[PDB]
Amino acid sequence: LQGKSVDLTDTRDYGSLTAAGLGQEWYGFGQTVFVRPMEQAWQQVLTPAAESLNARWRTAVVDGWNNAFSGRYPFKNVSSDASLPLLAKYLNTDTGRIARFL
Amino acid sequence: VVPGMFTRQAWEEAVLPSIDTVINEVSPEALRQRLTTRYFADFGNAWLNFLNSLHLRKAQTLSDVTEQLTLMADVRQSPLVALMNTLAVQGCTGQHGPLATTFGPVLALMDNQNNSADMLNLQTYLTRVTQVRLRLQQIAGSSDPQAMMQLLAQTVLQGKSVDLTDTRDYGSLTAAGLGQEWYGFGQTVFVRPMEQAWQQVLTPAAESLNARWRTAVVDGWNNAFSGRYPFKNVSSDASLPLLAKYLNTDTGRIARFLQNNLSGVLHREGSRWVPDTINTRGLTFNPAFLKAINTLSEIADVAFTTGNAGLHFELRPGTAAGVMQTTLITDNQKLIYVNQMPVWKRFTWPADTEAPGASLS
Amino acid sequence: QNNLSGVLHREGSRWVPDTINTRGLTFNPAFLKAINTLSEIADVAFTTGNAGLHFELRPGTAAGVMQTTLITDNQKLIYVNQMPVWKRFTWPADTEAPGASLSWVSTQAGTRQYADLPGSWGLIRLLEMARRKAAPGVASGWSLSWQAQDGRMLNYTLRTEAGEGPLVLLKLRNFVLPETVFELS
Amino acid sequence: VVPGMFTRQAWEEAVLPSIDTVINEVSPEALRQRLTTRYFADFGNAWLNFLNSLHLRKAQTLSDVTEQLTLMADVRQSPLVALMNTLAVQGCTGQHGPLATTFGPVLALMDNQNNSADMLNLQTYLTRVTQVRLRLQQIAGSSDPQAMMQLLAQTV
Amino acid sequence: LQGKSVDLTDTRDYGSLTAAGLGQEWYGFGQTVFVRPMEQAWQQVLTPAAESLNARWRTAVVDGWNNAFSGRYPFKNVSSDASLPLLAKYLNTDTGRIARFL
Repeated sequence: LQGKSVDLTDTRDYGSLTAAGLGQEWYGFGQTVFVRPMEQAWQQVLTPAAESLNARWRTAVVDGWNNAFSGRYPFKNVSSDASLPLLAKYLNTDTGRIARFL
Repeated sequence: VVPGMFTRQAWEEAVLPSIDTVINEVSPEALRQRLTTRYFADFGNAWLNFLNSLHLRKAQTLSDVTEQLTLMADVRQSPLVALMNTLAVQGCTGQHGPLATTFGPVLALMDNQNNSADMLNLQTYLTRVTQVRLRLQQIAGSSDPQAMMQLLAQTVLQGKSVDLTDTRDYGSLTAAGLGQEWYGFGQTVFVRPMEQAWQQVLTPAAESLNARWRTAVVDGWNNAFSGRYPFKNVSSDASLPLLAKYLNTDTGRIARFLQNNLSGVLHREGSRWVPDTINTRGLTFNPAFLKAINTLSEIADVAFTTGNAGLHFELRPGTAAGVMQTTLITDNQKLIYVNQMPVWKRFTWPADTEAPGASLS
Repeated sequence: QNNLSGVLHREGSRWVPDTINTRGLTFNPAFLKAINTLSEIADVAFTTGNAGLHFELRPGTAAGVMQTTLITDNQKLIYVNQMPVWKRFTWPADTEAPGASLSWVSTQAGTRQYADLPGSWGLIRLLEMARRKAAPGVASGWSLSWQAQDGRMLNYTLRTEAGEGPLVLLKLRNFVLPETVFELS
Repeated sequence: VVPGMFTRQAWEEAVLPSIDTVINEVSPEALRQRLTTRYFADFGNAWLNFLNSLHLRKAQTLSDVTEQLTLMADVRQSPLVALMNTLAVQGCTGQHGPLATTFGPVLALMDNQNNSADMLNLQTYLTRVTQVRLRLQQIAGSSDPQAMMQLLAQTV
Repeated sequence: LQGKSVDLTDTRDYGSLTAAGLGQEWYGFGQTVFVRPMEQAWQQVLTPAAESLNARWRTAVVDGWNNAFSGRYPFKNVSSDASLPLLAKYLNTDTGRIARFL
């Protein structure tokens, strides 16, 4: 999603290089055997990896946030206070532990 | 053993010349067409009773369960296809044939002319079991501290699974869809070699999870909360903040143990901890343990709702026969009734005080 | 982040073993207990990049004590049994004589001070000599109670803002860095 | 062990006369195809269950490992060029050959004719494994090898 | 010396792993066919280390010990005193100048 040369994005850019070179007459055959069975892995490699960004967010931000601000004002209406110099380590825009996770 | 007389080679000899001897002894040429069906009813029925009477060799201790899965699922020098080769050619006697309904699903496997059957066949299954052999070869490799054995089994636990919803269920997706008359064979041809494979890579995790269940939750619970109110009736007290750090609804040391070790087999849907019907092998939970944490996660949504120990109830006094004044003091919240108009008084427990307790006169 | 770049992750606040690339490479399980403790003190006391935290004390009452004086780092708390308030302390302040001292004026005798522990770690010496327990009445509280001489108690009520407050530096008591990262056997 | 009865000297000698003893004893010259390909399909299937059976000598402590990679990639004194030599002589029995679809791939490695010039070739593996070994002789002596061994194992 | 060894546990002991496993009637031959050429090799690279370690043992520990602690109580019985903090900086259990030399 950011770089190149994995190579699951390169073989698709090799497979299409043959199939577009055939004739525009074998379109539908070149698209069938040269780019489909590589692109079929990409739709297959996504939905497990989309799950792995859930278990690296409830163990990297949420389980640090809940570990320090569970049951403090102004999250929960109680007596105690959330801690301000620890709050600024989370919600910054440059070095906060949320904005340095994304 | 199947007694012969229902083969292909016993069909080429000594039957089709033989039944025409009795034809000269109803039109006589229409004797075969009744005799063949009452032969082909009992052709496969001696084969059905043989193959539904087979078992697989009992294997244990991780040595031979690889040795099974490399004898099985090997190319031609191997069983289970040589048995399926013998079953292959006998499903074409006669001339697709007259024995279609008895050898239907079993010869629906090997053909590769099943062009729309969801493809459900034998050949993928033996490579579907050769990789459960192969990842078990690495455990048969080093296994040096007895860890890296459960590191493959930790995937069967907490949801690192991306493959194992295919390797367990393919043995059942064929046989439980075979024909239900091949039941008893389909169990011991497909799911019984696979089940003997998982139950030696799974069961030394479930006996190693219980050592990681006590030494992080229970032996801090029983070490500190034993023999205290209200787990008993003694004067000694369970310290309510340490009760809050165990059973809290999202940060306690139980809910931060299930969501770090049983995140694959155990979900918090709503306010209960339900197991998962898929992705359990069988894994048999302790039925008290699904009842224990269903009770603890019910306390935490009413008494421990903020995250710390605290709640607010109201109280309205009631009367009786022969009482004048009834006083109730709890944690320096006073309630005094002398049979006047009843008003609710909002209470709080626990209260910030230097003398916590109750008294009733 | 220079030598264990593959096998150790900075997840959240703790360090975890990376599950990939851990074939036959085991950490000493005291070492992961060590630098998860040394990165849990780091998120309570040393948050801003230097030593500083803010804990709130509320004074308490005791049988037959007229005045308790707690002084830390030239910040007073003189309590002569009035309606108790919260005095938001800080530690370690950059004052001229950092220390910690506790003096109680009895009913019977005059002012006998309980302890006078100077230095920048005066206050941690004082909370070490307490008899502390968890506080149910206030969260997140800790009802300290130093026992003075003459059988008199001095009660206080520590409420901190995050984690454990300056009780968390009493994880450092008899703390030793492990000499071995990877275990070999 | 492969049971004998299959090698190149067993094909030219004493099965080609021996097929001629049973055919005189159905048209025979058509069974001479219907018997040899039944033999050749069992010729390969006894070789594949020999070569797939072989494992590797369990070595340890970094000198037995680096002495294997001398002995594995050393022309004129090694297996895997002396093995693939005698594997090449039995991929050409018969006459390209009749079993050239079964010994086809393994004979395609040791070719080095490589008209594509980017094959896999089993050379450019023995000069690939021996540039791993030359890394492990810079390490194991000369000098201070525990320092260098991390600096390899860190960048993997 | 100090555990930079990854190879030398093989080159010294292979000469002995054969000969002392030969037959014990070839003893006297197995010593001088295998371990005696190897022992003449190590004893000419090991001896000028052990004769050069002793120059790095005195010029970091002993000649700061005998230079400063000689003729003092309780290494003698004189009125002059060994300065107890400098005794602590030598023989300390994990930071002293001996345990940070070994």
